[PDB]
Amino acid sequence: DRQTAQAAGTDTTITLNVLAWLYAAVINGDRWFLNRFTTTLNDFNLVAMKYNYEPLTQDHVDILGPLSAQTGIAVLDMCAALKELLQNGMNGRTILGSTILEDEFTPFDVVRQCSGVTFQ
Repeated sequence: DRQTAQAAGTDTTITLNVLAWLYAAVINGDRWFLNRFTTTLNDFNLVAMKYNYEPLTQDHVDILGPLSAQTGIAVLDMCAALKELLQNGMNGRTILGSTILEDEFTPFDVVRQCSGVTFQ
């Protein structure tokens, strides 16, 4: 079954937005899943695509740039954190009090969410 998802020109998880939502958790005060490794961009993609995700790129990396800068976590480190959550499926710990990997937040939206009386 599946393997080659996204044949519908659609259907893939927005990998960018899951990484943004992980940064949103770090911002909010919920960083337990963070790691010390910096996985390869393409090796990350090879894991990610197995779970119905889009391939990440240098362009996607650049869009996370502000969040990465704000938190001090490189995108390749956030990739490695996300690799753990893929392999474990979240394991049972929540992130942002949610029980699933959410993808509804673009990096810019998470940036904007920082405007809680500071700006940025």
